[PDB]
Amino acid sequence: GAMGAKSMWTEHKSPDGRTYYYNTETKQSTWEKPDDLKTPAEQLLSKCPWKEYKSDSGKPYYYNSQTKESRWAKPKELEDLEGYQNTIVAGSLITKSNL
Repeated sequence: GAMGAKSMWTEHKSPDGRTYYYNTETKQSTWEKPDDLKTPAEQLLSKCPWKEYKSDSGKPYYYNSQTKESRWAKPKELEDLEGYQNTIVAGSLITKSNL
């Protein structure tokens, strides 16, 4: 989503709960989350070494892309990101180029 584009990506779930994404325009299929369907914060999270993913139980776990470490507890580094995620919808960073 981009407040105009319809993304053109669709989410589908196979019998075992595993998900794949389908682009209705180009008919491309991918097993990874498109950047278009990542919120600015999610894109930010994707660029920081900690990322959140959901287990089939619905329980999240946190993976460090740099050190390959995995923990069930929230790292403070991401907490500072979580605080910033609240800030996005209360500031409009897309108009940071405007006074």
